[PDB]
Amino acid sequence: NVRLLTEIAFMAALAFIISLIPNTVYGWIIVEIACIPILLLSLRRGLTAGLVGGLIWGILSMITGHAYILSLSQAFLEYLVAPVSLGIAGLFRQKTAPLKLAPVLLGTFVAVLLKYFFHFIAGIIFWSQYAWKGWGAVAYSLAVNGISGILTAIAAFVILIIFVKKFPKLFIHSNY
Ligand SMILES: CCCCCCCCCO[C@@H]1O[C@H](CO)[C@@H](O)[C@H](O)[C@H]1O
Ligand SMILES: CCCCCCCCCO[C@@H]1O[C@H](CO)[C@@H](O)[C@H](O)[C@H]1O
Ligand SMILES: CCCCCCCCCO[C@@H]1O[C@H](CO)[C@@H](O)[C@H](O)[C@H]1O
Ligand SMILES: Cc1ncc(Cc2cccc(CO)c2)c(N)n1
Repeated sequence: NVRLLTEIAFMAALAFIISLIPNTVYGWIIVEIACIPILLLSLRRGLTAGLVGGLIWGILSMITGHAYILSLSQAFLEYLVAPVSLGIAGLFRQKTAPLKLAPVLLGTFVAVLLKYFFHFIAGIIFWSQYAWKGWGAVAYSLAVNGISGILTAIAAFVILIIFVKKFPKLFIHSNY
């Protein structure tokens, strides 16, 4: 389907275009608002669409050199697997009105948690040389990635709650 392919490409391109915005709170702590179009894609079109949009967004980050890349496996883990994992929100898609808020927040929560889980593992393995003085690798990664995860969920929550209320039909795909 052609409408699908193009929804996917548009939301992935929109994620990258959003990932161009300064979002650093402090050091490597970030508010990852660029996740939002992918989560929106996932919730509206289901898992597969989401994984694919996540995959596309990730490649875009890399090929334009906006990804932080220390190595093949690290970039694999953080710019393929991690953005793809947002598609997990697709398991929470609603196909029939009226749209409930609960599966939107439950899906959003779980998908960001999953992405940041992958960043947390990456922090431990590839990013510890950056840990603040006195901090082991695990504590530092939980701090950076736990906090960033939460702020991201928070922003994702604010924006999708607004969307649920003002434009609920964004989340329900129908023909016609
Ligand atoms: C090809 C392997 C890596 C490159 C990926 C393609 C880069 C362009 C993103 O995809 C394309 O986006 C265009 C703009 O939105 C659309 O014209 C088209 O519908 C869509 O398919
Ligand atoms: C919840 C998101 C808001 C975070 C914005 C903070 C940016 C970096 C941390 O700031 C610091 O905070 C310290 C403790 O308050 C101050 O003593 C210090 O002067 C200030 O540099
Ligand atoms: C860390 C990986 C997490 C994977 C867990 C995902 C399983 C949840 C799927 O259940 C779903 O509940 C939704 C609302 O609760 C409904 O919209 C949907 O129809 C139903 O299928
Ligand atoms: C400790 C630590 N520092 C930096 C990174 C790279 C990275 C890339 C994308 C998103 C995030 C979210 O914090 C982080 C990491 N995974 N762990």
